[PDB]
Amino acid sequence: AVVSTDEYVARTNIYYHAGTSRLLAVGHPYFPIKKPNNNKILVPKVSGLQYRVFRIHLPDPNKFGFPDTSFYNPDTQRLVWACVGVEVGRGQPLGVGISGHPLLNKLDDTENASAYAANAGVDNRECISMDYKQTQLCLIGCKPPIGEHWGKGSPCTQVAVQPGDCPPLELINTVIQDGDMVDTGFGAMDFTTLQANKSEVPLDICTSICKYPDYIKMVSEPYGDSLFFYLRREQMFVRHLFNRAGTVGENVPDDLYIKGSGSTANLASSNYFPTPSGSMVTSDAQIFNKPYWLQRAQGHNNGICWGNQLFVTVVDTTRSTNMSLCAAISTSETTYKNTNFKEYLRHGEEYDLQFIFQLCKITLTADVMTYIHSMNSTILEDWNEDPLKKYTFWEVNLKEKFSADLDQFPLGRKFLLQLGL
Amino acid sequence: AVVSTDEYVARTNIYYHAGTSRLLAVGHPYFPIKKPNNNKILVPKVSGLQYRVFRIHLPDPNKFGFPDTSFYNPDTQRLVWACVGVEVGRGQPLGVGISGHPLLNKLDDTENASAYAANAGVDNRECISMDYKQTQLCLIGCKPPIGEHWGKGSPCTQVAVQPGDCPPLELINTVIQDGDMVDTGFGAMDFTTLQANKSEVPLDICTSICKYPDYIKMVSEPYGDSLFFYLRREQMFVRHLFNRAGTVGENVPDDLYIKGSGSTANLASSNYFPTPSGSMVTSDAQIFNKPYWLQRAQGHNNGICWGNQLFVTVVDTTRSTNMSLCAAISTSETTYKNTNFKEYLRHGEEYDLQFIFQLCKITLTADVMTYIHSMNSTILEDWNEDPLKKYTFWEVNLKEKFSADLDQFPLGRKFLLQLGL
Amino acid sequence: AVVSTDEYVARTNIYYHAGTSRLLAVGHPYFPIKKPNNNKILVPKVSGLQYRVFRIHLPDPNKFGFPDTSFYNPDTQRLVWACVGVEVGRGQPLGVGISGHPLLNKLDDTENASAYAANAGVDNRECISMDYKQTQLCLIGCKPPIGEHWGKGSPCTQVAVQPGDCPPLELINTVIQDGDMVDTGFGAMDFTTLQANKSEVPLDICTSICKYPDYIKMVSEPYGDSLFFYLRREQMFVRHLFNRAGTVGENVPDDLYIKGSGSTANLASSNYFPTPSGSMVTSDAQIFNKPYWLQRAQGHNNGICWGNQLFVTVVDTTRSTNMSLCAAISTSETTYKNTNFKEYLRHGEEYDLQFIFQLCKITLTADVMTYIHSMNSTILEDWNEDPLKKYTFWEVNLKEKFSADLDQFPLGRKFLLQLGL
Amino acid sequence: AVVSTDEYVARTNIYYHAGTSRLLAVGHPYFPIKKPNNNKILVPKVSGLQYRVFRIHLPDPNKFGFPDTSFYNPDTQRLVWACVGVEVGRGQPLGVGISGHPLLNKLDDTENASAYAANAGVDNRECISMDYKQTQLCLIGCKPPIGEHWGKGSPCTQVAVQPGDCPPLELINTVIQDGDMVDTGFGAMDFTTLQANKSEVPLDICTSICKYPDYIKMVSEPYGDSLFFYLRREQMFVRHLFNRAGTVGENVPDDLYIKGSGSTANLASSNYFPTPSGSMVTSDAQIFNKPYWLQRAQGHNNGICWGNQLFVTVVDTTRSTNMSLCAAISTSETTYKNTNFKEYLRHGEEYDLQFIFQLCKITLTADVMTYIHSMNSTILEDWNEDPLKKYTFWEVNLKEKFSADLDQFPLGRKFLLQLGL
Repeated sequence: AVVSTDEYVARTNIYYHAGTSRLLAVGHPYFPIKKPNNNKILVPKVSGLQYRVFRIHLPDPNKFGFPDTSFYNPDTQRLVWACVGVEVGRGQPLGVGISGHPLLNKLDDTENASAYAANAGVDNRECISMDYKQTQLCLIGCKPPIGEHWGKGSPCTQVAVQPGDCPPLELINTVIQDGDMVDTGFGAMDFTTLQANKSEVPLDICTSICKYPDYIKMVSEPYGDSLFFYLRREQMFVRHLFNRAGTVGENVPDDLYIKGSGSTANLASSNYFPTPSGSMVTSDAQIFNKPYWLQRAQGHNNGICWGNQLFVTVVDTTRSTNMSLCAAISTSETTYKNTNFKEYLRHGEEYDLQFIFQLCKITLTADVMTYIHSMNSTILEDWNEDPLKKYTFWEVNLKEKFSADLDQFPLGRKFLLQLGL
Repeated sequence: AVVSTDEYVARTNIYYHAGTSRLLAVGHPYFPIKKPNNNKILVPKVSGLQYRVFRIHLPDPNKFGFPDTSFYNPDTQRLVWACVGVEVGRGQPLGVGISGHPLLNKLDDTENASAYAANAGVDNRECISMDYKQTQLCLIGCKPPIGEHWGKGSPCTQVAVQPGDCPPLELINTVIQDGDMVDTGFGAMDFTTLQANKSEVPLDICTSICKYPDYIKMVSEPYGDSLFFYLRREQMFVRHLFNRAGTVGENVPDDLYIKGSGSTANLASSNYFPTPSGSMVTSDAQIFNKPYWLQRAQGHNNGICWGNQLFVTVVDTTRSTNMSLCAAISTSETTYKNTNFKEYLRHGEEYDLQFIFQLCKITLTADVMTYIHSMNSTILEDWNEDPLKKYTFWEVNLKEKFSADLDQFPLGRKFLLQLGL
Repeated sequence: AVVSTDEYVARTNIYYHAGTSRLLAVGHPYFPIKKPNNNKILVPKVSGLQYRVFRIHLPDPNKFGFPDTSFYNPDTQRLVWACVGVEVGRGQPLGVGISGHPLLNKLDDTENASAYAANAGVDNRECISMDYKQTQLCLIGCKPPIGEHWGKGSPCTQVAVQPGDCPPLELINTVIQDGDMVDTGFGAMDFTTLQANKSEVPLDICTSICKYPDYIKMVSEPYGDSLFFYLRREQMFVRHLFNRAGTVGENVPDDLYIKGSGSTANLASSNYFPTPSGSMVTSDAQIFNKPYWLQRAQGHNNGICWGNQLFVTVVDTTRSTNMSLCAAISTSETTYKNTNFKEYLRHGEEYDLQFIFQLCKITLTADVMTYIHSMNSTILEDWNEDPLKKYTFWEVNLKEKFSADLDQFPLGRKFLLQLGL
Repeated sequence: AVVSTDEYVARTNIYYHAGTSRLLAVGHPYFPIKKPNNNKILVPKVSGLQYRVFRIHLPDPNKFGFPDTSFYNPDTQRLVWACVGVEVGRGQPLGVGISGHPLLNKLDDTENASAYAANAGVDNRECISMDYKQTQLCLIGCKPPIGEHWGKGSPCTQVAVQPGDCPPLELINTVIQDGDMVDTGFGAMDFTTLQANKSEVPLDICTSICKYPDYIKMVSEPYGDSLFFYLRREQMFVRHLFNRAGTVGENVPDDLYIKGSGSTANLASSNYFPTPSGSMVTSDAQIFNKPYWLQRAQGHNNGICWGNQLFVTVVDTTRSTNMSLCAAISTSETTYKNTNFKEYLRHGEEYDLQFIFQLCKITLTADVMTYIHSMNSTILEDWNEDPLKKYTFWEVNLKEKFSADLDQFPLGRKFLLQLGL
């Protein structure tokens, strides 16, 4: 049986504040700029539509040097940091971005038509953009976040997959890495392996995987380390209703309609797809720049940062403004020429993480050691190399950032005022 | 260590009211009107999209002439004014402005297209306007406000910048001056140094810098003098989705799409940009014409106006109505002729600041003098020339506006009723 | 020094109810219908966009005939009516009007253009309508309401105003009269003297003055008689973005853009103007048909109706429905002919004012008489001709409408129930 | 003087529940289907835009057969039913209808025009539909509901009405009958007698009278029998802005504009009219399927059902979905032919009324008999033919529906739970 950490984790009266200075990220909104011949990334892809997964490193409270150490017995017990307060500061002005594709697979406008559309020739793709669905979310836990998305499932050993055959789906659980993309209105799927077309969605998600937090799975998690607190806010509506060019993969059963004739003799593509639109963004609806007091967790792990680690996942599309900056090739002619100017796109993100940590102690009794050993043997081994080297996240080092004077920091003042004593 | 002003600043029982008569500002909404041959400003640029930074001058409480002076010892202590109540009155009717550019860099409409767009020739710019993002904000402190914006960073001494190369970005902290522009939906950046084009955004921000309050930095500030109170309200949504004319600064990696042919042989500009729109404006959402009671500050400076100064920054786009007024060149002909009427544009802004100040005393002990000295030496030096002469703000002199009869003023009545005694 | 009326005005226990039967107003929405050769008004202009200023006449409590007169001494004191409850009843169904101009100065649509617009010829005016900004407001006091609007200021004696020169602006305070127009989305200004064009705005405000309540000034008012209670609710958003035909009054500084060529050689009018739109109207947002209890006024005059007068200003555009009614010239032919039907427009407004008044007494001591004398000498003179004959308002006589049985009226029941005893 | 019923009506402890089984109404949304040669109605007009006035018949408590009759003296007193709880159940899914006219008087689109419209020829009417304004309302009382609407007033005996002259208006109070139409966005008027055109509004109100509850009058009513409880919810916004074809009934005063020339020589119709639109319909905004506890009435009649009658007026346009059903003339050909299918329209309405009644007793003293006699002589006469035979309403008989076991019904359980004892 699993038990609340409140059972075996003792709470001291010591609190420390810790915060990143001010994280900054600048890059191209849709794709990374690199040397054609090369593969080294010159400019990275930085979009408001990517997940930001911060791997927070905390100083080992056992190796740490406290002014007083009488508060615990280093022989019978050990120390762990407990996250009690978080403030995800965001810094750019609110605004909405926009993504498209020069060759988006969009046949005709099916929202309203005055006459039957012509006939699909070869490549009827259009240059089209859209404002993605709005999403604000924040996940906190001592284990990285887990997402779900639809990918291409493995086929059954029978009927040989005829070329062009529809690929099988499979919900795939994955670890959400820093830089991954969020569902933008086309659901959470792997567009690379499910869309040979390469033109069904805008460039920025076009050959990526849009993942959705698997909240269900994470909360079911027995120990609940992956996430002990979260805030989600997503909204979306249909801006336009389109058709997909291409060829019928699956025909419309004729028992569903009466054959036409002349123009209506041939059925138009009924492979419709809508254009998303996350409406207006607003201050009143902000999730960030507000402190989160992680006092009572719904999981058994009540904010204990086992391994002196801490994960903070964030997605904020309420500051997705992309800025176009163009340089002139010549500063002479007083006559505009498109060609005299090179147009570019850049997007900036501004973060500022702040935390309030509470020192905790664990008396290593038999039972406790058995439990903690079962739960996560590494805990004890590390007490008296990176297991997630495969994954990549925004590394954040706070080992030199802890301060006992909450007083001197904004999140600190807030915490004191909130907790009174 | 920094400490709350409540530690060393003593609160008396004397309160004074002070207020501007009624500030008025009239000018052209997009640019200043001046003599061509000259440079003297004939008509200033006045827009609802500019920051209004008021530099409030208060009479030195030490030089002031109070009816009674027994309440303190002018030998052991000194006097400082503490802001306890503010009312930013606004006076025009609610309404929304509008800004454009006769030659805005807008290729084609990418929100929905029935056929692949033509081909960029020379100068495809269009005369286009838009309703900027709505913004309401008020910053109060004893130091001028600080903003952030993206500008052209200094290049790394290596690869010689090829003409037309994309310029490097750099978040630049600046002092927000009266007259500066607010992000309008294109983010906070220096369009002059980041867009040689001179046609990416409407005239009014076209060659300006749109700055955004750096709330994070200001609140991090140790003493918290720059701002001890603020209200922010911003909203925005995507009205239109466009394309940028010009030449590819950075090409779309071909692993992101399948080459076209014929018309779709040549990739259309995927340098999209959206048109902002701050929706409807409403009374229920007003931030002004309401009193603010600065009783408990989140910073250590609890509204103490060191230097007998006080800063009030405001941005209100909920009264951005521009009025067109045209005069006839001739009052004869009874037949309209566009030729016979000169069309103009003017915008008016109406303010009315009101404050409630509480007298305070500081016993100049050793420790206190050491602290205040470290904090801001000028404090003591001034006690028993302008350090921000470089910057410009709406100067407001209140030295002859203090009154002990709160009773006689609207903000004063509100204050008494609110504070009971 | 001014003082609250609670100081010198005594409150009796007598309460009276008074109310208009049901005021009704019918006329043409845009302009008055009169005899061409004549000037007598045949049908008046009645629009939901006009101010309704009611001049309420009360019976002199001193001349009044009460059943009992022991409650006061007619030698040492005098009587005044105090307004304690008001109910502005409105009666038509909720709905939105619409106003336009057959020759509105609207060059091209600047919200989105696919090619550079043609060239302004002679008279490019269009027949255009719009739905004005929604406004609901109610002002109550014992003095008429005061508004503000921009008008043509007086010129400085220097540079002879060249014909067509932009006229100078000046905020002008005025008395708000019954029938005046409310800002409709083009701000509060005098379109007659500021727009020679006569085609900048719809007919109904085209040659009128749109005034806005000068809430700041009225509340600053020392005695606060002009308004001791108010409710305001206004909202508006940009429906369309247009261009103004006519000739450049002020040219666009060339440092703001790069000269064009060919079609873009000539700059298009950058004299943009938006089309307003007061969104949806709703019950939940109604201000009227609700009682207002004027118990504690923010001004010094706590609802005392000096002069036995009372002003109730209202503006309600949530019932601005205009109804078109056409009569057939012939009732024969069974074939429609536009020539056979004369189309017209009419708008109806329905009001019903109800009040609860509390009798008050003033012992005429020396000090009291000095005060009241300074405040408004007429008070005393009238105690033991019309000073606003110049202005016009909906005259309402209630001298025969007072009743001591609040019980018998809806506002009266409400009042009793509210005030318990 | 009038007095609350609480004065002379005694409340017993007996409560009964009563309810309609499930009322159902099906018909054509715009007009009744009848035999051409005949006049008998084959299919009635059933629309979500009609008023539903239910005439509820209750069993005479005096003739009723109670198990116990000791609770009162049949010699000195009489019995009356008092309505204490109502639940207007609605049953179809939420949805919005739509109404139009094949020949609607709509000249041109005046919301935005690129060139001056052509010229009105003969009959420029268009086939146009719209979504009416949303309205939810419920009126309850013991007298039928009263409405107001504008109709053709009687002319003054002077200037002989020239044919085509604009007809005079007059607010007309009427009894609201079951089947009457609700203002749909064109206000409350008699379109038959005020629009010879017969094409100004959609078919469904085209030759009807749209009435609006005269809330003001009904509440002013001395005894307050017509309505002792009500709920109203209405919203509407302008979807389109149009022009009216026809001929100028009243010309535009030339002092309001500058004569045009060429195309603008002739003024276009400035008889604008907007197209309504009651926005989205929502559950959260439902008024029905909720119980109403009529405990304290604002009128003097506190829910007493004199005459053992009860009126429940309802208007619900949140379930106005019309369903088109077409039958094939031939089930052969496998090729669509518009001529092979007959298209129709039908609309269904589903109600379910539920009430909780409280038995009351009245000791017939002198005074009481004088009062009741004055109030409504029929009361006494009926105690120990139909006066509204001329009007119509959905007759509802509940004489056999009363049950003492509230327990056994949903409204009953709710009532008990709400009233505790």
